[PDB]
Amino acid sequence: RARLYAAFRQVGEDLFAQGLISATAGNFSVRTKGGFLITKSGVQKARLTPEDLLEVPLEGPIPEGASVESVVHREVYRRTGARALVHAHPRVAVALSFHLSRLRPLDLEGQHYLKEVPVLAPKTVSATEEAALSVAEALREHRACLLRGHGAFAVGLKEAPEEALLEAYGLMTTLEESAQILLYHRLWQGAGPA
Amino acid sequence: RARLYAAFRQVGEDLFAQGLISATAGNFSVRTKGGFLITKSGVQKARLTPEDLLEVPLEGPIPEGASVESVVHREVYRRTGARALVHAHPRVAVALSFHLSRLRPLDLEGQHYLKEVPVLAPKTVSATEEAALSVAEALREHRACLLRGHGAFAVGLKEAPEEALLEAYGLMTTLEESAQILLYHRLWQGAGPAL
Amino acid sequence: RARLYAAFRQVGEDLFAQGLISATAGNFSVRTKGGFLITKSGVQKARLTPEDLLEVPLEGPIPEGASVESVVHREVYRRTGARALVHAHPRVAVALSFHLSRLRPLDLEGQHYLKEVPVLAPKTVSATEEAALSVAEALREHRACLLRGHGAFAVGLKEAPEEALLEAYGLMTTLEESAQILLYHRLWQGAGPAL
Amino acid sequence: RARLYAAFRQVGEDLFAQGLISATAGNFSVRTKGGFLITKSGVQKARLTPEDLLEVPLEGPIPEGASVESVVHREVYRRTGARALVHAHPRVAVALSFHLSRLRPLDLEGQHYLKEVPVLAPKTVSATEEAALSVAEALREHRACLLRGHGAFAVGLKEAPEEALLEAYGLMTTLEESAQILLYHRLWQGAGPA
Amino acid sequence: RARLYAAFRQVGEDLFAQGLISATAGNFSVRTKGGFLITKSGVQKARLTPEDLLEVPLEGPIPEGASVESVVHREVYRRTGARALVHAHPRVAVALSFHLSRLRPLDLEGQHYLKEVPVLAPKTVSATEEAALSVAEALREHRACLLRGHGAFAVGLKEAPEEALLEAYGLMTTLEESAQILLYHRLWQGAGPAL
Amino acid sequence: RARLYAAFRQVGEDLFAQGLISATAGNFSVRTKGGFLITKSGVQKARLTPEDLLEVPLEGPIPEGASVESVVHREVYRRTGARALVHAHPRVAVALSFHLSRLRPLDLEGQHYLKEVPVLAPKTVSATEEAALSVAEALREHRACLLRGHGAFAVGLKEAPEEALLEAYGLMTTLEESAQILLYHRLWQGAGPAL
Amino acid sequence: RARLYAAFRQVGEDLFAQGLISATAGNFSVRTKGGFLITKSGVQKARLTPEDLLEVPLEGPIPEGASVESVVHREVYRRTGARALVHAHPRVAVALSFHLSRLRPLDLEGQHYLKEVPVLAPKTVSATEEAALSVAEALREHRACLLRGHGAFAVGLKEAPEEALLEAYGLMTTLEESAQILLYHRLWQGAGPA
Amino acid sequence: RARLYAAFRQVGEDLFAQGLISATAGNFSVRTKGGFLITKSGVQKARLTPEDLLEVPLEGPIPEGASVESVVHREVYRRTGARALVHAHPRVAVALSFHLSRLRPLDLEGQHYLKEVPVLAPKTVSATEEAALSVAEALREHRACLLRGHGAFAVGLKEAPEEALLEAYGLMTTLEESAQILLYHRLWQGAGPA
Ligand SMILES: [Cl-]
Ligand SMILES: [Cl-]
Ligand SMILES: [Cl-]
Ligand SMILES: [Cl-]
Ligand SMILES: [Cl-]
Ligand SMILES: [Cl-]
Ligand SMILES: [Cl-]
Ligand SMILES: [Cl-]
Ligand SMILES: [Cl-]
Ligand SMILES: [Cl-]
Ligand SMILES: [Cl-]
Ligand SMILES: [Cl-]
Ligand SMILES: [Cl-]
Repeated sequence: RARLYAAFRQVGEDLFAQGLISATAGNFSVRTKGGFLITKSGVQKARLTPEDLLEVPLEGPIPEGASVESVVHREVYRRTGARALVHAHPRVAVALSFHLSRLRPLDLEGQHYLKEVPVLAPKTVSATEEAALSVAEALREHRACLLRGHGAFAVGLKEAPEEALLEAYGLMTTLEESAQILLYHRLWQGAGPA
Repeated sequence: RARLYAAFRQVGEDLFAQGLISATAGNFSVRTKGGFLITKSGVQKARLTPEDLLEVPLEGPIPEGASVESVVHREVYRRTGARALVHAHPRVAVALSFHLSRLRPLDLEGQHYLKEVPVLAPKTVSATEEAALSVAEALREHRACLLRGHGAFAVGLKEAPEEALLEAYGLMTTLEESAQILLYHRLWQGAGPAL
Repeated sequence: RARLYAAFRQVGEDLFAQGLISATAGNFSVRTKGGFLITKSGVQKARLTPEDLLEVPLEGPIPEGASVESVVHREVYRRTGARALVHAHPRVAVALSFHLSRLRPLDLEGQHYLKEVPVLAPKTVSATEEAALSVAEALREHRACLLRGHGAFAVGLKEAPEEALLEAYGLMTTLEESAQILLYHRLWQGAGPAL
Repeated sequence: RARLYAAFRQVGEDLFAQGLISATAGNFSVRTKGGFLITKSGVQKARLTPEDLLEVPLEGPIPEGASVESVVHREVYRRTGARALVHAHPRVAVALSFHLSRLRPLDLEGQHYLKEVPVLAPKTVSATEEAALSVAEALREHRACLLRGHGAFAVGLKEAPEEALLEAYGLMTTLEESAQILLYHRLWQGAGPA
Repeated sequence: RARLYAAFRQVGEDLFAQGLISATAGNFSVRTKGGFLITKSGVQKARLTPEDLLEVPLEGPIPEGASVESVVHREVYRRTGARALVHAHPRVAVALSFHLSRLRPLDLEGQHYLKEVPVLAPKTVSATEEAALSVAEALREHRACLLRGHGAFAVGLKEAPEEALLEAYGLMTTLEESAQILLYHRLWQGAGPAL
Repeated sequence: RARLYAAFRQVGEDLFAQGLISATAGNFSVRTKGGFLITKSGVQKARLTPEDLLEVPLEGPIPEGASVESVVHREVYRRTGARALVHAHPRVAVALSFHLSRLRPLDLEGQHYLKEVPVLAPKTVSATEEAALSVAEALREHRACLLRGHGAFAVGLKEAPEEALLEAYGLMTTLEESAQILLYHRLWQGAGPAL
Repeated sequence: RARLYAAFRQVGEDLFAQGLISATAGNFSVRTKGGFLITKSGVQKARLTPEDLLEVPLEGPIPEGASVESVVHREVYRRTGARALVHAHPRVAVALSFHLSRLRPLDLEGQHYLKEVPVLAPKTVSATEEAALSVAEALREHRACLLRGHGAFAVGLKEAPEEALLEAYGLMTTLEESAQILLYHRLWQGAGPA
Repeated sequence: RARLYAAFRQVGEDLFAQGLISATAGNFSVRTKGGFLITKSGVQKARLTPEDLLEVPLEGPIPEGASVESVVHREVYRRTGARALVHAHPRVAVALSFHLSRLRPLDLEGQHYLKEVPVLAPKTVSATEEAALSVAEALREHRACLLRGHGAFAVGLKEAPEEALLEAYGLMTTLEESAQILLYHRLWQGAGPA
């Protein structure tokens, strides 16, 4: 438990530090024996405490106080073999999500780890079964996905929960980095010839 | 769920019994909060089991194993207020589809529930966005439509999914009954005068 | 009650199986001490349940939920000695109804049980006192009648309600069989000579 | 029990006094835990004794000695939420029943409490399942109803049986009063101009 | 007994399902040591119960409640070696009976099992010794026959009563299938040429 | 075994219900390691029991009691890669078989699954090596074929025997549906113009 | 038992004395609680002993030694309310059976007790289910019946077995007497005018 | 057991001595209470020991070490009333099997005991359910059968296992003898006239 809480605390701290989340935006979880452990709603992710996490069953009503995206996390664990999930709001990737149907990284790291990131535009993108189903089906075949104008989800598959969470965290940072590289590459080209 | 499963099971059994479908022909679905629930590809609809149905999102990858016509169902739900959809192969209606641009029932039930059934004749009519787009646009203004040489689609609009499905099923049976009445009416007339 | 329910259940299952009704088409009733017991509106007759039937008085408000044709059944019971009534939609008979003023069976069974089936063509034929009055007056002299483009009504006269209902059901099946025989007889003749 | 018997005695006395019943005509009841308590057949309603009342179940054979209209009362309790029922023979209302399909009061009291009174003309109007079904269905939507050439039924809905009975009694007196007002209004008009 | 009852039950269910009988139309029997076992009058053959069958002697009073066609069955057993008899009302075959003096199948199954089906046109065709005698004499040389405008009779000859009944039932279904094939063949030809 | 038996049972029940077979008409089989499993002669296919099936080797004596068409099934398995075979008697398709040298579906399902159905007209068509050889050679290039005046054969190719059988069954139903559509299309056209 | 045996002995003695049976021809029985008691096969009916009678159940194999017509008696008890049955061979009635489809007595006794006697001609007339069914159905509506060229059956309906047997015996003697009267009447007429 | 082993040893010795088998070719068995006792795979049949035999059930997996043709023997016992089975490789009969669809002996012994020997040519002729079904169905109507290019099977029907085995052995030797006679008869004729 101590180490696992540490992984959550670390991911929250690093996501905030890199500008992938701020304030209360974003949420993350890991698959547990009973279901999944997720961050509570409205808490400061960059400064998490053990009491800021709650276990949610894959079946039944969602405990009050859980992240509003719990319905989405639950569906992903139900339909995929995900071991951890990170939801964040990569700014550049989100901006690019209005312009692309899929994000294809130009860089090696992104091509290797993400391959291609689909951009989903369901009527509702947050805290709905609609959003949940769309995200869950996309992550059945992709490690990450973008919700147009909202944010992104990244999946961890490693056996150890702490490692799966750090894995999902890494994919999320790789996504924003790939989005930034795509933007810089395009702006440089657009500013030429020169 | 059990009740909704029952509705799918019953619709499949009844369509089969009435000769509107056989083997793995046809498919049906209902709108859900997540998107829509539809019959899987290649299953015997007259003998459906819960595992024979799957949910498909309106946005995102269409799950593997879903009905080959899922693209059409999805588009109908995207563009219309349909709460349920039934795709079947009413034999007489399909035969008449080669000869009409629209089917206008002679019987009261058909005139009341269907009014007029347009016949669409796109390049492709199955698993294609051609059919998908044409069918969806058509169902925005009509409760049912015919795809020349393929089959027909009927929509249910009631709030309860099971009721919407039964409503769609009812329109499909009304369609084939109206087509048969049209055929019988024409053949009787064609075989006369007979004093 | 169970036995009478059984009769309603069986009549619905058999009419459906024979293609005389589908979905929520048609309705049937039996005369009771209080008035009459009839199928509710919008139920699947091929799969009736006891809660799907309700009693209606000959005098007073027609209970909500009762068959939309209850006005017609009520009038028939008011004006005739009918003990049971079946309203169905025999497809071939309905197709022929547009072409005949009366259907005269060629087969012995039809000539014996039906004799002659008048075709009524009122402005309205469903849930209307038009149909109600015409149908009731017609059934005062005939065991069955056809409503042009809508369907047909057949009456049962036996004392036991379940037997009256089965009798009515039998006349309805005899009617569609006689209509089909008429059609087949005409089409065979029309396709000849063929030496 | 004492108070309830008092309500029955009072209603019988007041109905007789006002000429709504005489001799053995009429009958009344209240819904009870076991079914309903009704006046026995052929007794003098204006001078009831506790032994003149009997409880009848909503299911099964009707106890011998019960009012001949018990079958009607039973059906009303079965099909409606009636808590009490009064059957009487308002003379003017009955006379008007041959001429109207429905009685619509001109007076405020009648319009407010009765609204409109349907006139029913089933083949049989007394002690039959036919009469019972007709009356029961009418009282599902109306507080009172007239049986052409026979009499009228009025329903009480209050929780307390004594109060429901006094309520049904009041509606019955309101019906005859409204019928009398309709008659007087018509006769005055018919006798003019003058 | 149970097994024989089963055969009667199954024959009734299958004839009904195939549209060869409905309500109380038709009847069937098997030869027994005492005479023959036949369906009672007015029962729903598609839903037979053991109490719905009764034994009739070849000589003596025909028990009350026995099928109205018992006179015909009795005569067939008296004059032929029939081990079972099925009387049904194949609709297309009956329609063709008004137009043919004999029905000659075009299909192999029909040519093999039926060969030729004579059409009898007596003054009376039901419950009459007219029909009784004509039918019996006809079945002495043919496995099945048609009574113009009434129905048809098919005989079973196997030793086991249940097998004889199933054999008779099979010939009856073969007869209507052959009649339908004849009709379809003629209508297709009649609607041409169509280049 | 139970599952495979189920598939045979279901195929028989469904073919019967759809009017493609009746009594003891038709037969079906699946390829096995030893040769093939087929329905016995004279059994009611709509009501099959495990004891109603028997295995036949491709080389050696055909067991007594095996379907009379076993010679044909055997030859098909010998000469083709068929994994299952269904022989039925689709009435409209058989009627059309007298008029066509090949049946070409107008409907999409038929064009996709059948493409073209050749009509074979050998001297003999049942239990004969004539039919056996012609049918087998035909099924080497087509998924189904018609034997003029007899019936039709449809092949299943999937690896799982139960799936191959259901596939064959599906092609058989598609064949009769395509034949009916052809007939209806022609009769409607033939009865016109009708302004 | 003693009295009942007496009835059997008496009927056998009187049937023989009157020439309705001789030797071992004929047989008779009475309905018993367990089934029926019938004469054994091949015994001298005119000189019966208690050991010459055996009880047969209405269900199951027929005891060996029972009359060959037991199958017929059994069917009659099964299908009719017969309480006793007598099978005999009235000579004149049998002779007339070749010429008539039914025997209608000219005499009062015969018309009253027999009314009309049907003549049955099933392929087999003795010891077969065929004969049994024919006889049983005829006796459902008639008190006696003739089997062409074989003999006749007569039914007793009285409650007491001894009385039912004497009743069947009386009907049998009435049948032969009526047949004799019919013959004498015809011969006298045929020999005239004179 | 001793005597039965003796029968197996003897049959192996005599089959080898007469050239019907050599090395490890061939196999034989007898029906037992539990199933059948057959020679193990790859053993020297001409020099069998009790440990060279194993019992195989008619149901379930085939014990490892059993003859590769056990599947065939099993099917024969399942489908026929065979009490013993001998599989051998009669050289002349095998040579003739490429030329005939059936072997019909010219000699009395062969005609009497074999009558006619069908030649089977299934795609696979050894250790397959295909071979098993073909052989089993042929032996339902014949005492022996030839598998084109492979060898032959002969059935014993006697009650005693030892006798049934010696019976199958005799039929096998009769088959090769009949094949040799057919060959010699043909060669003599072909070498003439002379
Ligand atoms: Cl939601
Ligand atoms: Cl910038
Ligand atoms: Cl820029
Ligand atoms: Cl036509
Ligand atoms: Cl009553
Ligand atoms: Cl006054
Ligand atoms: Cl006045
Ligand atoms: Cl017998
Ligand atoms: Cl004399
Ligand atoms: Cl004389
Ligand atoms: Cl294998
Ligand atoms: Cl040599
Ligand atoms: Cl040589």
